[PDB]
Amino acid sequence: EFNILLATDSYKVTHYKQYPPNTSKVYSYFECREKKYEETVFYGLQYILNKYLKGKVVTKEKIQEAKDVYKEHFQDDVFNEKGWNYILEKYDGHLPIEIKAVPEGFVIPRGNVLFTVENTDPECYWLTNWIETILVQSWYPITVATNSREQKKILAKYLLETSGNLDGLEYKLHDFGYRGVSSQETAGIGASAHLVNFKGTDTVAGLALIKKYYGTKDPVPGYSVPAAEHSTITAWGKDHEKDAFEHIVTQFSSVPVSVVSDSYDIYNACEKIWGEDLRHLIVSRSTQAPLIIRPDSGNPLDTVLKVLEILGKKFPVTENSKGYKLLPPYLRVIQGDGVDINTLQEIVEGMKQKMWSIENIAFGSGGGLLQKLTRDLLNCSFKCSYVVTNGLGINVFKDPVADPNKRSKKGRLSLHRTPAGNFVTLEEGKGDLEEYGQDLLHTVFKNGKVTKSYSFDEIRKNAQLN
Amino acid sequence: EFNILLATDSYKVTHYKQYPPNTSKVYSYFECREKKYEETVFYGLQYILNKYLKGKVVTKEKIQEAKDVYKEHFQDDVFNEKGWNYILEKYDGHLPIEIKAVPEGFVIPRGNVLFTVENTDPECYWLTNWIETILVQSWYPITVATNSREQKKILAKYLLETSGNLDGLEYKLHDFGYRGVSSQETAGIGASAHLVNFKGTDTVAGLALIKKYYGTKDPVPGYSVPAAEHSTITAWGKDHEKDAFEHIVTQFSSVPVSVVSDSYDIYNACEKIWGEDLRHLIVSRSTQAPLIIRPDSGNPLDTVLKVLEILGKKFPVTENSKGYKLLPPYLRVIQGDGVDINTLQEIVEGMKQKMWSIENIAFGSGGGLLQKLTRDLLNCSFKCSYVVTNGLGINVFKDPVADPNKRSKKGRLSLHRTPAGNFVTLEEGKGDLEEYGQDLLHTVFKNGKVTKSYSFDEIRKNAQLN
Ligand SMILES: Cc1ccc2nc(-c3ccc(CNC(=O)c4cccnc4)cc3)oc2c1
Ligand SMILES: Cc1ccc2nc(-c3ccc(CNC(=O)c4cccnc4)cc3)oc2c1
Repeated sequence: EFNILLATDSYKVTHYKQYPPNTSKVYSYFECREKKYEETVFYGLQYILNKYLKGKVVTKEKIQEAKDVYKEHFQDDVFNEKGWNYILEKYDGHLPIEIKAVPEGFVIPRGNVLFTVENTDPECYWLTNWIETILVQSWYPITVATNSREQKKILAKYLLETSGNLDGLEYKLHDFGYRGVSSQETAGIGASAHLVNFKGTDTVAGLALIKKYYGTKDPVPGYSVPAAEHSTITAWGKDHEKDAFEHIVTQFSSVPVSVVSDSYDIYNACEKIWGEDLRHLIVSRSTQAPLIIRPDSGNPLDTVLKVLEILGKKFPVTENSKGYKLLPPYLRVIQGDGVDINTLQEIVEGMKQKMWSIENIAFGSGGGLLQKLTRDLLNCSFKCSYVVTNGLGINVFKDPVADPNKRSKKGRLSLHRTPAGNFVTLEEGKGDLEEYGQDLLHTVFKNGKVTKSYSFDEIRKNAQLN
Repeated sequence: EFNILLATDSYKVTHYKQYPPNTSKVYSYFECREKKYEETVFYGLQYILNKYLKGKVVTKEKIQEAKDVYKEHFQDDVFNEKGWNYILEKYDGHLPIEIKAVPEGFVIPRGNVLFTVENTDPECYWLTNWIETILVQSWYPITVATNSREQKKILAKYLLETSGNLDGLEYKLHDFGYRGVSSQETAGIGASAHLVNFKGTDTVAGLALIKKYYGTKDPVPGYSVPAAEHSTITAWGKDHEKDAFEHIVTQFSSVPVSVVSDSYDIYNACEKIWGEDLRHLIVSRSTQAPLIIRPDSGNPLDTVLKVLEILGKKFPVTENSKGYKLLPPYLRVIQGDGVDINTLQEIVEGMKQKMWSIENIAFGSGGGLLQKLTRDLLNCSFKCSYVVTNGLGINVFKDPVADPNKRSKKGRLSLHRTPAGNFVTLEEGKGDLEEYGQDLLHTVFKNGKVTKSYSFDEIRKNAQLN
């Protein structure tokens, strides 16, 4: 069972003894610090609030479990048993904490406050930064959603230029990353962040998370299609790849079906098997049930161009209104190997230079989409900016001499949209002057209750592209 | 609640209709494919077996939940309800699967079979690769433990060369990565893998995982020390950094204490505050309660060298038997910023060139230790190598023409220890002759039961260095 008393950096156990005496308030904030990724999608905090922070999170058994662990962990008795018992007795195990945050799905430029945390009881000054570790992990859904959205910008640009519209954009980047992430929980978190921007996923864990913690009026927030893996091809034997292809496309004759075609020779498979031997089974397929050919090895751009060239010689290629080549509607391609934001850019530019419409292709991304990301990509950071000690408020900050990029903000913070539509974070409590509009940070958590929730539809709407 | 019917890649739902008709057996294996990191630590499978695969994992309610999700997910009725109902009725929801694996903690060279999976009921041919996604996630504990062990090799070599012994080696790489990983579950898994090689961690989640799933004869597998963060320094105000330092080292006068010293000026803190104003509180400390100075910004190597040079002018430095400089025993340093396996090598090499002993220092690693890792680092992969169709066993494999590095093995596999202590993987069932000895793969899971378990002490012994 999860125990919030055991869900922090070990050294934070010792911090209640280190603050200035008579500290009654510790006020801290989260930002994606300025160091491309000029704007970030704020997403994932609601999951953390509901799963870990709300309700009765302190019990007498959890206090004793933490006391016994930390006794051995530090070889010393430093655990603040009295502080946690105070929360258990006065608030029935509810955290005396207030959290204000920008609405989820909001797209905020780097270097702005995204949420703030402060204690609501003077006895619990130490609690604000106790939960830093749990809250900082929101870097991951933020970073997945942001990196996924940046790839949507690339796809939208090249889809618009080669087709004149954005039809099918929401299905052009498919989540392949279930096996390539570090845990089941990460898979669900990361997949849901990708679904902020797209509707195609094979990481089923993301569906249950959205349903339980955000909710959507759609039947499911993400969709997939029947498809083969190498095992369902290679199980037929090396000499019977054609029989495997024939069986699978016949089993799935009325729906879209993706067949991985590089088990032995992707180019042979496209030219001879799909393009000749089984060509009669492909050209008869409906527009809503195309064959999707999946290469999965080699240089991603060179393979895509070589596959398109081969398919263009065996199947009738037309030209769309913008003048770019378009496979017949019963034939599409997905490149699901070696795809990250960098190679995605190279492939669509390479296809455009060869006058291929992006309508022909979608992309599958696994580790590049959900795992090859770190907290340093957006510099997601949690810092104390304001304290009250013996009734005196003090604006606090760090400013390391050897790294000015690590300087943190001072005092009580607020986020505002200027009349020109820019964003500004006001420091030192200057938001009290009301020079701008209302503070964009709203109370989402207070004293054990989630006070403001967003549906997955609202988040998707807030995160739309221009 | 976890539902194994929803814990797979979406497209695997459709694979039972894609295998050759009358397929009764699908046999698959896991390896860290060939083409640094020449040997891998096998760790983490036992966690997956107990938490996700053992016991009654199929219920009628879970079948209905999966049926509803996949109906909307595919906009189609493709879910294999009949196959999962059979397992519920025939085996009381226990998976008819056998898994054989190398003992956890074993250090195996790349390109060897690590575990195999096969169905034990011919009706459940499809189940072997259904659970590929869950099992492939063992890449993460394998990769964390392997990458952590390689850093232990680097530290051991330079600690031995600069000091003549290995004292304190198991505390030279401390886990700082709780906030920098993608989820709570990842934190526990990754922290436990690091503790295979070291005993210093602040990611508390690793302790509970080891206690629940592996066990150790000591009360806890990992330890930490009291330490400050920037907030317990900066909360005193910029003009009172000295007062914060004094308060913290006095609170923790009899135990080791780490004080982050770069909030405003690391060089001022070492030269003026630690080196003059508070020097009398440091030189009086015990050898078992040193002050640990923590820089946290700037170039990691240059900052360490500049901090050590400053301390050498204010504190008595000796030269050890090997000829390297050594701080007094009441004063140590931890570099916990910008550390991964690459910068760790550069720092200890840089310290050696300046004649500084590794005895002086430990390293904290966060994202670099637990998050900046992907499945392609060791090429952890799961592939079907053997099937039975119409009573005929067929050795199957993939072999993409454009990437021979992705070729997979053929037939039934076994792992053997050579007389010289090497490892060899025999393919095509050729392991039955036992020319070098018994198969090192042992059944760890069969028909819903974990049949072989290892303690964390056994794993640590298996994963030790030469
Ligand atoms: C033009 C166009 C538009 C939209 C498309 N959607 C797909 C598509 C969706 C789903 C899958 C099945 N999943 C996998 O192959 C897989 C592989 C590795 C790990 N996990 C899953 C295949 C293809 O292709 C499209 C093409
Ligand atoms: C020579 C020597 C040997 C062994 C040592 N162990 C430490 C040491 C252990 C633990 C902590 C406290 N944790 C953190 O500072 C922290 C920072 C970020 C995220 N999470 C935690 C400090 C220092 O210093 C050593 C020095």
